[PDB]
Amino acid sequence: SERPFFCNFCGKTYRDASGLSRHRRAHLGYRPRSCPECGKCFRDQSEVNRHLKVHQNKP
DNA sequence: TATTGCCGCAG
DNA sequence: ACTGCGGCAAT
Ligand SMILES: [Ca+2]
Ligand SMILES: [Zn+2]
Ligand SMILES: [Zn+2]
Repeated sequence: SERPFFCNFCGKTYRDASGLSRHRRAHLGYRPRSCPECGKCFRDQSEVNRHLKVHQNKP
């Protein structure tokens, strides 16, 4: 139940370093991976990949 | 100590 | 529909 990782600007706590890494980068606006179709930026390639289905033609 | 893929939760 | 989020496992 321990959440020993925390943000130095707002104090939000995390179970492990990954949640903190992502949270810090979200404060920074660090979104280095982009959708090749529309240019929208995301934190990582997994998030880009999940976004791609926006560009399918809807049923 | 670090980063992301996968995954589920929630709005 | 779309995506912000974050725990876990792996690296
Ligand atoms: Ca969760
Ligand atoms: Zn914070
Ligand atoms: Zn796109």
